[PDB]
Amino acid sequence: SLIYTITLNPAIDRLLFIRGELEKRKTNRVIKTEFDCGGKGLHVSGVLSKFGIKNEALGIAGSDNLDKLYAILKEKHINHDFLVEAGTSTRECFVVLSDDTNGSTMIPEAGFTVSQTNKDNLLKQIAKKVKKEDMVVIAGSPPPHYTLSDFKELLRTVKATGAFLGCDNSGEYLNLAVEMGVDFIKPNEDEVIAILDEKTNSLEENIRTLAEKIPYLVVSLGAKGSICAHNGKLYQVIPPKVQERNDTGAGDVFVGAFIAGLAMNMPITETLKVATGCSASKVMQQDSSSFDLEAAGKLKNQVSIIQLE
Amino acid sequence: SLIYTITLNPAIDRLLFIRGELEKRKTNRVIKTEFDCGGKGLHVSGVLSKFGIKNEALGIAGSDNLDKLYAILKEKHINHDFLVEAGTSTRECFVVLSDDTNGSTMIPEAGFTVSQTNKDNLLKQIAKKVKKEDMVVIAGSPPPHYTLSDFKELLRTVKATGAFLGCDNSGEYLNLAVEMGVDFIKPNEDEVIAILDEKTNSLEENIRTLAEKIPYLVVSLGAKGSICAHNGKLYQVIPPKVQERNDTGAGDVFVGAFIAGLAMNMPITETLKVATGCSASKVMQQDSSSFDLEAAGKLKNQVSIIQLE
Ligand SMILES: Nc1ncnc2c1ncn2[C@@H]1O[C@H](COP(=O)(O)OP(=O)(O)OP(=O)(O)O)[C@@H](O)[C@H]1O
Ligand SMILES: Nc1ncnc2c1ncn2[C@@H]1O[C@H](COP(=O)(O)OP(=O)(O)OP(=O)(O)O)[C@@H](O)[C@H]1O
Ligand SMILES: [Mg+2]
Ligand SMILES: [Mg+2]
Ligand SMILES: [Mg+2]
Ligand SMILES: [Mg+2]
Ligand SMILES: [Mg+2]
Ligand SMILES: [Mg+2]
Repeated sequence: SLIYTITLNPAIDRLLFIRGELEKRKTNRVIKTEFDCGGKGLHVSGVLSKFGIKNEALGIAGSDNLDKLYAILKEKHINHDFLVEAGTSTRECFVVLSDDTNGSTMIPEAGFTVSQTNKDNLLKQIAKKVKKEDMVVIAGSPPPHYTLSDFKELLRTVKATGAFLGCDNSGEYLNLAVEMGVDFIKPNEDEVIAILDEKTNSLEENIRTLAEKIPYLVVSLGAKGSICAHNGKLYQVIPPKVQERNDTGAGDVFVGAFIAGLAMNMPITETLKVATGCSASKVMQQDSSSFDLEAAGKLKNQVSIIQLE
Repeated sequence: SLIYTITLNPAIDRLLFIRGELEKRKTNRVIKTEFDCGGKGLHVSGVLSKFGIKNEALGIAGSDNLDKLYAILKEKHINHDFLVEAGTSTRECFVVLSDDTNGSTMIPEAGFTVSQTNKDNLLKQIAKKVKKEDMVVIAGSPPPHYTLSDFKELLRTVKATGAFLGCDNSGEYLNLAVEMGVDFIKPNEDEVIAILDEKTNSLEENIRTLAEKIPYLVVSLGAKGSICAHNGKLYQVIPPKVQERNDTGAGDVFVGAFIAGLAMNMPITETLKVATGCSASKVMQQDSSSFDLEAAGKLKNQVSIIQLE
């Protein structure tokens, strides 16, 4: 078995380190530049690779800066089998941060237009690659012009393989995944609104209702932790208090760690502790994806989990 | 004869267009991306090329993204003969702007370390290329580790050719150029402080004193225009009022136009009107280098020049 991530809109993140705050209408000299991979699915692959668990990244990348993207992926130990879009470049996301502050300003390019041929190639690739014993994680919003209809086809193609399907998406894409029937979703506190019943005020009740259609339902609540519904049980997960530096990417780390736990057949409570420990470590870091495996293994032991009756 | 520009720290400018103001600690989606050349000397070359006047750009560029830089230069009709630094990349300067606002936030990378071999190659190149009937314009601060001593050697090498030498530099580099003896400098209102005599309060008097050592002295004053000293005369140059959008690069356009005027043997007052007209047109534009040759030719006719007795 293996875990596949699907990144429909990959990116190359260029971290621009400056001194102090980012002042608009002013000159902000860059002290140093670092690179990381962009696209939620790739971040999830990076997390899985840190665990050493077998995984492969799928998606559509631009031909013009393919060597650069691949070089970054090798630095992250991410194995891949990307489809390539000729005459285009994988988008670049500029992330401005400082060793003096906690924030991060993100300036992302939108992404390119995927050809129908490549949309079709991805489906054929999934059909021949993915087996029922595998796990597939789709994360991140589709690139421009990759319609709801296209996403529906993608979800259906994955469902036909019998593989476990997890989706960390938002808006209409998240709504569709839930309607279609997926195994796992992790909307954060704001994203979950898209699938909430307006006439049902209680968040717990809404979660218990949605749990009827989703095997592993996680609603993440930032520093408050998360609430997870599984096998008719509801868990309130609380992380230990950590010194936050940058909570960007905390969700991607949570998803990667959660999936890793499931892949290793860890009981749901342990999987939740591992995911929470890893994401807590992430928030302690400057960038938007890194985390300390050492700190996480300890933090996992300081996560409280209480079943809500 | 020909005009040579020297850009010791070239760059590739990536213009990132967003909606509204650049909000720090927030996500600022890029609507579109455009490219331009960076490095003051290259901007001056771009201006000269718009005039159709013969010119060639010199300097040291990185090998790793040379094709990209050259592609941009061809788009600007800039002829060049750059030295190349192996294993390095020409720095990228990120410029965030919007069709909704007037500002521009600049996030520039510092530049690479030039090898002694290339510092020496530039001097040998200048010695064999430049003739006494030529004009040489050095603009922009040197890259990291390109010392005052290195700059002194550069200025001396240019002086030995007999060519006209113009310098649009600041700080210690500007001070050195003046001490060394150059034909033209254009410090703006803030930069001129570096060469002012603290015990001499009057700006006019300071300019008249410095004019003893500089044939063509221009102190630019932004929207107020400029003051130029030449052949024992002092000129107050006032531009027509224009709707400012982005005054970044107004100085580079002024320098390119001023040099073009001198190359065409235009009387000093006409040269000043042309430079002022072009820079006024530049300030009306969004980016940091473009200007309308059509608007400038008209604006030039609405520039007032009064001799200060
Ligand atoms: N300040 C914090 N302290 C401890 N843990 C945190 C903090 N912020 C986030 N986390 C952990 O990370 C998980 C990821 O969470 P959040 O709900 O912010 O995800 P998200 O907003 O989707 O993330 P992303 O930025 O990747 O989209 C949380 O449920 C939590 O366990
Ligand atoms: N608001 C304006 N209206 C009309 N003309 C202007 C305006 N701002 C600048 N200029 C013109 O452009 C010339 C270039 O000027 P300024 O003194 O700002 O240069 P600078 O700050 O060195 O430029 P740069 O941004 O290239 O470094 C001015 O002397 C003036 O003639
Ligand atoms: Mg994405
Ligand atoms: Mg969050
Ligand atoms: Mg998220
Ligand atoms: Mg420069
Ligand atoms: Mg100015
Ligand atoms: Mg200037």
